[PDB]
Parts: sequence; C-alpha cells; structure tokens
Amino acid sequence: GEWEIIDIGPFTQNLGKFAVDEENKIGQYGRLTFNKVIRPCMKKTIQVPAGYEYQLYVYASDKLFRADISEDYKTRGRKLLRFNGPVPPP
Repeated sequence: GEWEIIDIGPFTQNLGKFAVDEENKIGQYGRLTFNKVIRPCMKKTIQVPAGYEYQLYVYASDKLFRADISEDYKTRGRKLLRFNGPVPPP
C-alpha cells in the first residue's frame, strides 16, 4: 504493498538525515551535508518483514538525491536500500 504520500515534517526529515549518514558511512559519494527532504515522500507498507519502505527526495550538499529506506516495526531498525544522484527535481 500500500502506497501513501506523507508530508515533510520532523519524522520525514530524519529519514532524510538517516540516508545521508548511512551514505557517508559507505563512502561512494563525496562527504554529504544534509540539507532537507522535499515533497513528495512515498510510504509503502511492508508486510514481511513488517514495517515500511520510504522513497525520499533529499538535498545534501545542494545536490538532489533519491533515497529508499526500509524500517522494521519490530526493532525500529533502518536500512538504506538505494541512494542515487543527482536526480531531476520532481
């Protein structure tokens, strides 16, 4: 799966911040500085493992990236699935 747009408040901004920290631990992009998550943010319910997947547009160091994140309900664990950029603005 079910798909839903969510707004860009503190919860979403910390998803954006999470993707940038993870990327900085991987190191395939230059060192990034989190700027902001912008609309639109898609949330997809995941049945197994129970949780959610978020698709985000996040500015970091004034470049625009796409980030995919998984969140497991059982532990509040976050995994960075995808991080590409720069992308065109939505």
